[PDB]
Amino acid sequence: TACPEESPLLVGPMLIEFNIPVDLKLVEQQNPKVKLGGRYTPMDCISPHKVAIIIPFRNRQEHLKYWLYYLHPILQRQQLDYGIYVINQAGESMFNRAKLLNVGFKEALKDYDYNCFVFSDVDLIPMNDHNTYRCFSQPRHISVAMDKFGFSLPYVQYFGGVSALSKQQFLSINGFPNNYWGWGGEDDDIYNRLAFRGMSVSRPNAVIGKCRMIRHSRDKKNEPNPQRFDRIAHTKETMLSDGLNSLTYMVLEVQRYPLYTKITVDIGTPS
Amino acid sequence: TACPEESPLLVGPMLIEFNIPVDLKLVEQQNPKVKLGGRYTPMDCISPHKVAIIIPFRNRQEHLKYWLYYLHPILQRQQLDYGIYVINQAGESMFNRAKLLNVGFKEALKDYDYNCFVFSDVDLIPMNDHNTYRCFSQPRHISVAMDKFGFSLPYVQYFGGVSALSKQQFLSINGFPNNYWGWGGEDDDIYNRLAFRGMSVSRPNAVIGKCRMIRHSRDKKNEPNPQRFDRIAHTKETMLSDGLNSLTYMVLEVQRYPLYTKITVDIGTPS
Repeated sequence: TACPEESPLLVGPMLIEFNIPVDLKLVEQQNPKVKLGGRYTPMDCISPHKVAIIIPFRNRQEHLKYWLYYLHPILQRQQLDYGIYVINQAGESMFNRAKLLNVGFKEALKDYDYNCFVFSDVDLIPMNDHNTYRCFSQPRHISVAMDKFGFSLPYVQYFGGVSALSKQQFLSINGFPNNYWGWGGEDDDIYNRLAFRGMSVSRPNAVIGKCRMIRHSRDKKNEPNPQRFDRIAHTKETMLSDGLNSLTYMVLEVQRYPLYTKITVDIGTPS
Repeated sequence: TACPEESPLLVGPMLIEFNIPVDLKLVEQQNPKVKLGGRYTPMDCISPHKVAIIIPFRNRQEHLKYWLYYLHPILQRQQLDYGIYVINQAGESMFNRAKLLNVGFKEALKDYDYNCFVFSDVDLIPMNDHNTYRCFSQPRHISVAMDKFGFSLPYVQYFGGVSALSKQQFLSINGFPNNYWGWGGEDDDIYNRLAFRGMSVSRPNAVIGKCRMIRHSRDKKNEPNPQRFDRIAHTKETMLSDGLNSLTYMVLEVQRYPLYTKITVDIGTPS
């Protein structure tokens, strides 16, 4: 007992494809050590990383299937004491990614003394298990080089896709904004919060930080290079009042599926 | 003694590549006339250009190596009485480019009566030595046509990458902003400052002003045009109070390497 710096099981570069539809009954089968609700704890070593992976969700059951298929194996290989949480937005009104992420943080803590949080879109898979889904000395940007972006960071302050913050780092910035409702920029806002609290972004190199975007059918088109939203005055101004401390929502239901926990919640409408 | 208008040693178009790793011991060897700390003064003619080259720096030792390897010989070929300063951000908070540049200006003057300042990123190399690293009648934008931007200027008000200002011109604008803690637009702010102080931008032409960006391995893919942030009103507002006259920092260490001067500084956190 006492986990090693790096993990022995690391396979490094991996093959990621989406032409092979999958069955969750299968992933369950292939990932036996994974207890109810998507929980897994190393049975040999003692991991210092209690990670809760939060996934903003809404009508992406297919993406979720591929996501679970790839990540569960990877995560156990990284020797992580982790849990999976799918925060499902109940309405049919604007999607609110950031807010669902805040909800995950709060809900997950009701289950375990997690000290680390990975916020991941369902449609992203890491192509190299050296890209550890854990927290670092500074906030982590994991999805650094994405196939949909020519494997190139859109700009240095891009903090979208997959990231990780320790409980401390997360609290430090008052969580994430709840007021971006799918208008875009919340991830730029979150980056602003980090700078204001004197933190910076820790990243893996562009080689191991390569990631695939779940897009079956033959899609090779390179998604338009995203721009940065300039709302720096706005973050400094609203940061302390929009976030964890202003977070309100109703848990409509909680389902402990074999491979993950699914929390359906009502988070409101915008105004 | 008494230098000439255009240097005789000018080679013109040059070949710039980064597939051949370099050793600084070699650059020392190949640039013998370069005194401690990266200082060089023409031994024949008398140069009117006392130029301090300032480089914002942090964990880019490799780029520095290529930068030194190409620039040192180009500078001497331009017959500049110059010195190299790498300003190293000691923190682990958001990188503050412009602030480090201000520190360079102040620290370099403690060494020599420089009357000209070139501010350059480590990762840029000029592809034609007719693009003199000196000051002009108006502020100079040197890196005019960069390979990764398809050798075209991103926009007429782009003033990023490599530029030069006389002490007077720099002083005139109260140096550079110190408050842009990584969210960008600082170079747009600087351009604004110049407009406000009755100056305009001077540029070498597209051809002689071509530059390469240090990108080894094979990141041959064309880069996204740099984003222009609107800060006009903000600059009018804050220019006089944010800059040289508000500059605070602690010099943690000064190292006189053979090919350059390295000053590690603590420049604080954001607020």
